[PDB]
Amino acid sequence: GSAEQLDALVKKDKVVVFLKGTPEQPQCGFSNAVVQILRLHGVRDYAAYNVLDDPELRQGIKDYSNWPTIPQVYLNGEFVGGCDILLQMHQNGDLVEELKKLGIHSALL
Amino acid sequence: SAEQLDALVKKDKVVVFLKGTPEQPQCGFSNAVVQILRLHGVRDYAAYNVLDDPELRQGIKDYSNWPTIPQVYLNGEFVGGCDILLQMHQNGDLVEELKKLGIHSALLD
Amino acid sequence: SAEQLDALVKKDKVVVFLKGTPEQPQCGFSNAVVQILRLHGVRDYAAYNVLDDPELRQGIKDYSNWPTIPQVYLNGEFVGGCDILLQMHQNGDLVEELKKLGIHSALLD
Amino acid sequence: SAEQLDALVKKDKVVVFLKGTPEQPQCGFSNAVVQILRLHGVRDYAAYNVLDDPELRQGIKDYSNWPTIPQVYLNGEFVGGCDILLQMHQNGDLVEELKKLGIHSALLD
Ligand SMILES: N[C@@H](CCC(=O)N[C@@H](CS)C(=O)NCC(=O)O)C(=O)O
Ligand SMILES: N[C@@H](CCC(=O)N[C@@H](CS)C(=O)NCC(=O)O)C(=O)O
Ligand SMILES: N[C@@H](CCC(=O)N[C@@H](CS)C(=O)NCC(=O)O)C(=O)O
Ligand SMILES: N[C@@H](CCC(=O)N[C@@H](CS)C(=O)NCC(=O)O)C(=O)O
Ligand code: FES
Ligand code: FES
Ligand SMILES: [Cl-]
Ligand SMILES: [Cl-]
Ligand SMILES: [Cl-]
Ligand SMILES: [Cl-]
Repeated sequence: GSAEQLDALVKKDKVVVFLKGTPEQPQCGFSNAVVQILRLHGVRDYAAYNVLDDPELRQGIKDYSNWPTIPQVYLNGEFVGGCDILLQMHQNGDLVEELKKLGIHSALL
Repeated sequence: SAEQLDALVKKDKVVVFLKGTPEQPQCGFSNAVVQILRLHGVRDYAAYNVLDDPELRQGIKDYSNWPTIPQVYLNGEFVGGCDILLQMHQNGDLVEELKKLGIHSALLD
Repeated sequence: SAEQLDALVKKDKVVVFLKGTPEQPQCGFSNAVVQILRLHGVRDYAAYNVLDDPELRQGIKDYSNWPTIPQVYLNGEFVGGCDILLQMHQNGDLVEELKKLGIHSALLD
Repeated sequence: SAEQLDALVKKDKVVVFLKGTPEQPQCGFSNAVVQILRLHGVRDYAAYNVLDDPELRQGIKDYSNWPTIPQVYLNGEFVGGCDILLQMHQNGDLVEELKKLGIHSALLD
C-alpha cells in the first residue's frame, strides 16, 4: 500500500508489474495482455503483484505512479505504462531494446 | 449448471453478477451497475462475486449467452451489462421496468 | 427512421453497422467484427458507416435498443456487438448460425 | 513529420487530437476530453480531427510515443489521454496547470 513500501517494491526487481489477478490466472483482459507480451519475449523472471488482493495496493500504486489504471509496468524501477503502451513497444521493437538494457535477452531476437 | 443458475436468478427480483461485491467492487463496469442501483435505491438484490467462483463465472456466460461481467437480471430475465443498464437509466426504461415489478425507484419521488 | 432501418437489416442476410468501412475501420471494436467475418470468409455483407451520419449513429441504437457500435444483424434479427460475436466465433455458434443462413464458413472449408 | 508536429503542438496553449470535432465528437473517449475542458470554461482551443488525416493520426502517435486518441497538449507538453485528463480533473492538477498558463478555470470561481 504505502509510498515508501512501493518505492522498494519497484526497485526490488528489473521488471515489475501490477495486475488484476496473477500471471497464471489473470482476472482481466488488460492485465492479461501484459502477461502475454512478457510471455512472448520469454521473460520468465519478473515480479507480479495482484491488486485484487489488497485495496490499499490497488489505490496506492495509482497515487505512486500518478497513473489511474491497472495494469502498471515498471522496467528498472521506472514507470513505463499500461497494456496499450506495452503493446506499442512490442510492435515497434522498443520493448526488445528496453529488455536488452536490463540484460534480458528477448525470445523475439 | 443452467439448472442451478435458473434457480438463482428466479430466487430474487433483482439479481446481479459482479467482479467484487457491492461494498467493494473490483471493476468500474461492475461499479457502474452498483451505483445505478444505489441511485434508484434498490437495496435488496442478490449480488454474486464471480472472482470467487471460476465455475459460476463460466456458467453464467453459458446460461446468459453473454460473454462479460457484470450481468443484470430482473424477474429472472437477462437484461444486460452496464452499457444497457446505463442506457435504461438515461431513457427512463429502468424506472418503468422496476415499477412493473413493484419496485419504487428513488428517482420517481 | 425505424422504417428505413428495418428495411436495411432485412435487405441482406448479414448486416453490420460500424465506425468506418470494412476496407478501413475506424475503431478496434468495429474492426474486431470485420476481422471475424474475414476469418469466416463472409464476403457478401452490407456494411454501413455510422460516422457518415449522426442520424444513423443515433438511429440504429434506438431501433435495436442497443447503446453501442458495432451492431451485427443476421436474417433481419439483432445478434450483438463485437463481444457477442467473438464469443460465437470461439464457441462454434457463429459457424452454425452461418450454416443456418446457407452461408459457408471458411473455418469449415 | 516530427518537426512539423512539434511546431503544431507548441503553437497554442491548449491542443487536442480527437476523433471528430469539439462540436461533434465521434468517440466517447474524445468527448470526455471535450466535456472536461468545457467544465473548466475552456471552450475555444485548437482541435484536430484525426479521422480527416491518416498521416496526422499515425504521426501524432509517433511523436508523442503514445498509442491512442485523444491526446491533450498544454503549451506543447504532452499531458495524456482522457483517463489522465479525468484524474487531473478530480485531484485538482488540471486547475493548477491551466492557471500556470494564464487560464482561470471556471471551477476556481
Ligand atoms: N488503457 C489501459 C487499460 C487498463 C484499464 O483501463 N484498467 C481499468 C479497468 S481494469 C482500471 O485499472 N480502472 C481502475 C481500477 O479498476 O482500479 C492500459 O493501457 O493499461
Ligand atoms: N460493455 C460491457 C462491459 C463489461 C466487460 O467488457 N467485461 C469484461 C471486463 S471486466 C469481462 O466481463 N471480462 C471477462 C471476465 O473477466 O470473465 C457491459 O456493458 O457490461
Ligand atoms: N463491448 C462493445 C464495444 C463497442 C462499444 O463500446 N462502442 C462504443 C465506442 S466506439 C460506442 O458505440 N459508444 C457510443 C457511440 O460512439 O456512439 C461490443 O461488444 O460491441
Ligand atoms: N484509455 C485511453 C482511451 C482512448 C483510446 O483507447 N483510443 C483508441 C480507441 S478510440 C484509439 O485511439 N485507437 C487507435 C485509433 O483509432 O487510431 C485514454 O486514456 O485516452
Ligand atoms: S477488471 Fe473489468 S475491465 Fe479490468
Ligand atoms: S471509436 Fe473510440 S472506442 Fe470506438
Ligand atoms: Cl424456465
Ligand atoms: Cl471499482
Ligand atoms: Cl417485492
Ligand atoms: Cl461522442
